[PDB]
Amino acid sequence: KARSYQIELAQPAINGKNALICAPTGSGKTFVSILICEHHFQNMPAGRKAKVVFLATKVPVYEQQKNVFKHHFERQGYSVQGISGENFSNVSVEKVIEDSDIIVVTPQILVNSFEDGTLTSLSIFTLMIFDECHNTTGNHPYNVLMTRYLEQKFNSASQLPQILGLTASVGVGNAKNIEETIEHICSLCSYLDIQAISTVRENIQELQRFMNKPEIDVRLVKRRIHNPFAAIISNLMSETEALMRTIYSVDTLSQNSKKDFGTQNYEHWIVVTQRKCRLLQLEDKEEESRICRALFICTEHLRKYNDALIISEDARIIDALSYLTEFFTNVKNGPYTELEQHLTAKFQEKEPELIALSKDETNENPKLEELVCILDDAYRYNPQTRTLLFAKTRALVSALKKCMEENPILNYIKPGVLMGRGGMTLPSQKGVLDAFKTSKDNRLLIATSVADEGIDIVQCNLVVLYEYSGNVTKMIQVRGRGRAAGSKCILVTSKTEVVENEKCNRYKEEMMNKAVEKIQKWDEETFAKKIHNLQMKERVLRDSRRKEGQKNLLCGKCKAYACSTDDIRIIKDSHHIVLGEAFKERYTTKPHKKPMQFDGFEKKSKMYCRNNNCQHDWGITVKYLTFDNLPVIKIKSFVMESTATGTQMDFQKWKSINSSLKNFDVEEMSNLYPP
RNA sequence: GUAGUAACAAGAGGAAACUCUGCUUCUGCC
Ligand SMILES: *O[C@H]1[C@@H](O)[C@H](n2cnc3c(=O)[nH]c(N)nc32)O[C@@H]1COP(=O)(O)OP(=O)(O)OP(=O)(O)O
Ligand SMILES: [Cl-]
Ligand SMILES: [K+]
Ligand SMILES: [Mg+2]
Ligand SMILES: [Mg+2]
Ligand SMILES: [Mg+2]
Ligand SMILES: [Zn+2]
Repeated sequence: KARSYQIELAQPAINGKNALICAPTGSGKTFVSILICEHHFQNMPAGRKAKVVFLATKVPVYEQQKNVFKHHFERQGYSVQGISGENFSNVSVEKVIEDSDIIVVTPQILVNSFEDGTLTSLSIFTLMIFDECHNTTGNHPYNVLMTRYLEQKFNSASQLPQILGLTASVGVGNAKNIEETIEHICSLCSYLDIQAISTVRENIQELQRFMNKPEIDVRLVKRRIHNPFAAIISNLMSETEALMRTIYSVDTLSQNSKKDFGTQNYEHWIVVTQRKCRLLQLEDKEEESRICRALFICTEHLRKYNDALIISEDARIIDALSYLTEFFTNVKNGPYTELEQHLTAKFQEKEPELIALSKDETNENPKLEELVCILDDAYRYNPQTRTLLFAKTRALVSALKKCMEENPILNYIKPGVLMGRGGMTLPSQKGVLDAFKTSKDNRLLIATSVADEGIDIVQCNLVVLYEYSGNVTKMIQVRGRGRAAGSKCILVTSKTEVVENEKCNRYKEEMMNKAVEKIQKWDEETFAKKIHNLQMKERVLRDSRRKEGQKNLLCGKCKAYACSTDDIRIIKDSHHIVLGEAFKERYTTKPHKKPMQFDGFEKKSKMYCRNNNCQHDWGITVKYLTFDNLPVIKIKSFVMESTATGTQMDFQKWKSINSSLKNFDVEEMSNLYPP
């Protein structure tokens, strides 16, 4: 049965107005949407029947919500079906929509169906429900769909579906004051054609009985007093930069580094430098290859050292050292050219000293010490605690897992780890979460942002944000993982900037709530005028952007010639194969480590530059239709060279190239083989 | 193959308000 605040939240939409339902995670927004659906079904005009679509951004959420809708509505005689990437290829989308009263989807399913001409109008629906609707920005599938809706609205020749958006946070964007915050919220509202914002106003006491906002503890801790590990690695980085400058004057290509080793700024500098180094053009093409390859190696090595410094700041020296020894093992097992041998030798000269450091107990990381004390204190107090420990990077989560496995909390608590997909598969993710829910001693989950929201996780008594910073929306989401009476959320940092960020979040969240209240005081006319003027601005920008050559592909590492754009064919808008016997000379293959079928293709092999001194990954080979071992190239593996000007360019997406490429044609293909 | 007003920014335009830009970190999706 419905809580009073749920009935309250539904009211603006029960009248047929487009509504944005902003309420805390776990407050039952999906149930509110179900109330709205029930009213919708029962009050259609004569001659009409409803057709509802519920959109979710993540597969596990799609699965969760599909089950909820089936259970609620099938018993009332409604057909409820789901489509996601798991079954998209096994079904006809048009046919599922024809046969279903309610369809639950991931939004790309609908985008693909407009793209392929299966669907021609959103007037096929009477109600569209967007879960996590704050994701409606840019080229997100939600905004691709809403752009289509708004184009229909503008043409004013069709009945639009009602729109319902669900979110726990409208956010603040880059706003610094209430005026800017109102503007940000109205922008989000404009993209979804919202007509009213629905929050709990009358039944706040009831809401507060069900939803307890976690108690925050921001703890500022110290760095190590002395940092000999960082000194040794820093010196190796200085030496590597100097070596790089003897190979080629990198300053004529990208600016000189600030030598701010062990920072994200340095990481970014390396990456920008790598981008510039691969585009180096020389008249002597052999020299271009030699220099580009050498610079590729030097920058990769600098990156790994920088990574190790960052790991050492948050975890143990032995975790940083480990990361490096695993890298150097890979280096030894690869092309392992003379430059690679030299860099490896320079590391191995210092490795004894680094090992000795990694064992000295006076070198312990105080931040990690704080973390262990926090966890000890919590489990000692309440042995039934379940904790979610958030950390930013895969490398740090992996290090923390090792720490907590080797040194169990109170000598018995065991960690599980949740990361994003490669990586971990959705089945793997669910397995870890099942164990964390039920296990007697597995009471600690260490996770990246995969755990912020969406996927079902057991409620946690303790949420620890280990150097885990972000915006207002992220802090609202992570809070919702620790939703119970008695729950705590602790942020642990050695950075005064992170403390200040969290202070700003508190202020901004207050600003957001106030902005919403001010908007809610506007009458319908005022609100609609504001949203309309934003939509017309949007349109004028979109329309202006719409009205607004042959290349060789070169190996992105060694600059060897790969193929011509003339040789490429596009399969199903996405997959770029290369035709002809000539290309076969250019690459070599190894069996694919995860040979699987998707999109009608069977993966066979990985494809590499044939140069043993290079071995750069170029893509895969696949079986498709009547053809085996077709090479599928990935654009990020190559540099493009204009045959007209000789100029080299970097493309991270196929968009700007595809226009110039031919589509796959089964007849053309069939002719390239003996009869 | 692709997305994110996410992470971290850094830089460019502007008198300023503020606009544009990332392939890195992380996650999502087909
Ligand atoms: O350029 C890509 C693309 O054409 C296709 N491909 C690979 N992964 C995906 C995917 O998740 N979704 C879609 N639609 N298409 C995909 O193969 C080409 C080659 O890419 P990779 O070399 O990355 O292929 P894979 O992941 O199999 O190899 P690796 O990443 O293990 O090295
Ligand atoms: Cl909810
Ligand atoms: K070769
Ligand atoms: Mg309407
Ligand atoms: Mg930030
Ligand atoms: Mg891949
Ligand atoms: Zn190569």
